[PDB]
Amino acid sequence: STLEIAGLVRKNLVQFGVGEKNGSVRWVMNALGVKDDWLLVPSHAYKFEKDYEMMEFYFNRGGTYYSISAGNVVIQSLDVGFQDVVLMKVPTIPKFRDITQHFIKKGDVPRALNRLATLVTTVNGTPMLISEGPLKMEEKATYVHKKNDGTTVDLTVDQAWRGKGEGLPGMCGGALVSSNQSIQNAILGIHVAGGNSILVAKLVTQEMFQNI
Ligand SMILES: *C[C@H](NC(=O)OCc1ccccc1)C(=O)O
Repeated sequence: STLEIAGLVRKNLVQFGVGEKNGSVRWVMNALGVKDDWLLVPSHAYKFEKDYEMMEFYFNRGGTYYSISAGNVVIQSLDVGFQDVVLMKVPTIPKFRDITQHFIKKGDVPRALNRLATLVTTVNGTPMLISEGPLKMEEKATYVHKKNDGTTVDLTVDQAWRGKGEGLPGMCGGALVSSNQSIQNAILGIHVAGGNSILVAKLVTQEMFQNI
């Protein structure tokens, strides 16, 4: 069911924060553990701020904290070009339950179209189920990202789900879950943008995990 997939997502969601060494942590959004010490996280969380690699990355797992130098996480792309969401290996994180097999297969994408979905996310750790209207797939999705100084950048990704719904700051990094039980309520991807009553999630397929 949607709810049982949501439970698996919830257990693997951690809070992602960034701070200077010896500084205060800025909690930015969610990251989703997928397998071993690998997580999915929107790279827009960190990559557009100055000297990201000199920062400390923080992972809050239910009130237990795991920090690491940004230079010591291994970032892997989902595909060629910029997709925002990346795979990130964090050596200090406890091993995650492998949920990769709950992600949609590339070939099954059409089966999630025109059907409801649920964004399974948190706002700073408080779990939320956010209803999304019948889904469409945008071959190229463009959305705004607001940086720390209030200025904005326009990001474009390949293959992003679009659904009617209401998002709030911090929900990025949550997982979109299909209402379609015939594909076992597959995880469709990762929430990257919200606004104007539209929710955008980068498609993440099972096949993408082959990239390590
Ligand atoms: C949610 C996970 N499920 C999973 O990996 O299913 C794989 C499967 C299930 C049934 C038949 C073939 C393959 C889990 O934690 O098990």
